[PDB]
Amino acid sequence: MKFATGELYNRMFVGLIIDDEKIMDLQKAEKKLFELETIPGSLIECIAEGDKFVAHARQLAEWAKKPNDELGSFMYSLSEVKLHAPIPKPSKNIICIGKNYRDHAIPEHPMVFTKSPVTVTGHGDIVKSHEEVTSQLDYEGELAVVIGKSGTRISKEDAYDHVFGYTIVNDITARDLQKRHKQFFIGKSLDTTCPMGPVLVHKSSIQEPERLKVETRVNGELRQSGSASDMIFSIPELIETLSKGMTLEAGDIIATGTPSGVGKGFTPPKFLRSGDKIDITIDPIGTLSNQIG
Amino acid sequence: MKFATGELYNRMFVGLIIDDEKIMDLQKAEKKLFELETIPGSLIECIAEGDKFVAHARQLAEWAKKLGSFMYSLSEVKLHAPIPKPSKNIICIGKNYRIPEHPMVFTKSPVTVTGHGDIVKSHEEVTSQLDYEGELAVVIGKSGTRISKEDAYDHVFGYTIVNDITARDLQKRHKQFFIGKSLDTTCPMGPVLVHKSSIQEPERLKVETRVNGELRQSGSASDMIFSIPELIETLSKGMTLEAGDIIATGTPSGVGKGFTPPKFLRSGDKIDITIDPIGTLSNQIGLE
Ligand SMILES: [Mn+2]
Ligand SMILES: [Mn+2]
Repeated sequence: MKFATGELYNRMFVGLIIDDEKIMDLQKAEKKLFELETIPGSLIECIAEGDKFVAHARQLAEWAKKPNDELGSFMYSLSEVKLHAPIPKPSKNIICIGKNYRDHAIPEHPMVFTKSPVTVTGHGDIVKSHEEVTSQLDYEGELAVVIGKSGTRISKEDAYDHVFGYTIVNDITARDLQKRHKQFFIGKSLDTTCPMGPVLVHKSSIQEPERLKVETRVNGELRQSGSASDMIFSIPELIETLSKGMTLEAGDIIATGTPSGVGKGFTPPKFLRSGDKIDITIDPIGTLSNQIG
Repeated sequence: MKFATGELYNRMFVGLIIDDEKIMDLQKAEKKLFELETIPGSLIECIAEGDKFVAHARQLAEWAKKLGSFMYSLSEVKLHAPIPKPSKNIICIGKNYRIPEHPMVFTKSPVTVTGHGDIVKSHEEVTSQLDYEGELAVVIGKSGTRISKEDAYDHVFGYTIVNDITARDLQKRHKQFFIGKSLDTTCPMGPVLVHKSSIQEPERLKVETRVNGELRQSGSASDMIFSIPELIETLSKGMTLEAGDIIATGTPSGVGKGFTPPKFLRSGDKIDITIDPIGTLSNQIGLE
């Protein structure tokens, strides 16, 4: 159950990855197979429909396995399709956790800040180097959770009820602008500094998110490697705290923090330069790859 | 030129305050006077249309030559926040009155946003250190990046009032201000959005806050450490500002945390923030 926002011949569509060489255009698939048009035009709208959207999508996928002559019109090879961020335009800033792995800091309450929606970009998209502004761009591979069901004062016990699914984020950061403005917003909210994707995997496919593992490579070289079980604050705890006096809405994105291995962490620090390739891998979400322009 | 989001007979509409007891429903006024329907349903969408929307609005207002129908008494209309649902978090400046060399910048979630006359939740189980902050807010009317200070005002639509209500304990607890700044209903905004053509000298704007009638805050925009053009310049240095983006430009001294015994907000407290000629933003703290 891997959802995505794809683009093909100047149409943007909500897709479902089938086997990982094919993407189904859900609106067009619904139209041929069920002669219905109910599936909305964006993944955030779909997320708001909840479990029934996903059930509908499961059924479309199984009906697409049964033979018919018009596959080419709603089933496309991934090679031919540009993947945008699963949610190209969040309705609010991405909620980011700071220092949530033990050796990254090297915290009794979560440190929480945000990235502007203007940061959001997709798999394969160029990240601006922003050579005026900063010479301390840094990578941060993270597990992102997407809220699927609005709520406030959500307890830990039912936190996963409010989760839709998981994606990858690269929380790219200007380290000098962080220090300069004290609060992290400006250094966290440069244009194109939030690669997201390549897909949004529904939680029904990830029964054990504690066993999720994030891995970051820079120009092929492994930099980060952490496990979600090592998080200081678990996903349920973050949801409990975040929602204590605030409403979490369908489509809200929480970046749950980066492990150690960031560029600032090294003596000589390793900041990003033009041409650098960043690949972040979390199975079974896949790999989020971006290049510095 | 005072724009507003009003509610009447269960419908939300983009309005234009006429005298200051009447509000014109722009969509319905367009429909009667020109028999056209082009004006979008929200003020943020209207802002994105730019100068042409404002010109259109001027013309509708003068074409009040004899009303039903599309002209209503303010008495009859609920005023929401000019922009009920921002497309991103409200950009907030930290200490900008009184000594930083660079602006301290953070955000409030859109879920904070509420209107004139709306109840702010006390959030008694989360905090007992709710505090008020009266501020001048500037609304971007034309997107841009690397905006210079010289043409900063070209990217400004207009001005409103914000009350940047803050939980002071949650601020300290989470270091970064997001949590303590983004409790539900803690961003009263309005009562109107005055177009810049009606202000044009925002340096002379004066903010005043009263709590249960008692004057607490009183600052002038000329005393701001970082002026509006400078904030726009630095915010947009590597980042795109979009039409509809709201910048809260900081509060003067007089906040509740500032007093020995500190004065935090409790159930029943009335907060009135006045900036002429935008008017008065009034809210009450709700029950437990
Ligand atoms: Mn991070
Ligand atoms: Mn403030």
